[PDB]
Amino acid sequence: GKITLYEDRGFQGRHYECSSDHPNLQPYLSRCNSASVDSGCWMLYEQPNYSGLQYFLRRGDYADHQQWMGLSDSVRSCRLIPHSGSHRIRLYEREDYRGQMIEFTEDCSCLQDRFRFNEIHSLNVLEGSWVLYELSNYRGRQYLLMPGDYRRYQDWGATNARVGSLRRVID
Repeated sequence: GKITLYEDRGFQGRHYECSSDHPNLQPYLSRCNSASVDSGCWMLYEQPNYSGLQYFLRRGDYADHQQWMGLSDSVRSCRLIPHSGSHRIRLYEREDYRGQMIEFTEDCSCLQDRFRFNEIHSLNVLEGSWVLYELSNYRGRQYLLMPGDYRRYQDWGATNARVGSLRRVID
């Protein structure tokens, strides 16, 4: 994978090139207002060491931070998400994998149209990486999910159990 981050809009300003995870961009970029993804699925993080607001980027060109749904021009770490050959996620009504349960292998622009709950209280990522979104149509806060058990919403770094849409990390 390969991404180029720019301090300014329209691929202008001081830039830096990443080919792997960087936990600390601070010495290199003071801000980030545009990015070009040559290859790979990337998660950008507001704070260093893969914390704070998260943003999913794919192959493509982002001329301003609003095109990756960025609330600000703050990018201080970035993650190259591993390839997954396949994708499967179970979502549960209640914590500790209890209550109603639905299993997705494909993207969902509106969870409430298939699973009539505004909140997901646990989920099991059986295959591949996913991005959860707070709102429908891939909007609101983003949360990267690696294969794993997630017994409560805190386990995927959210401050609430609200979930409106989710998408496979695929290029």
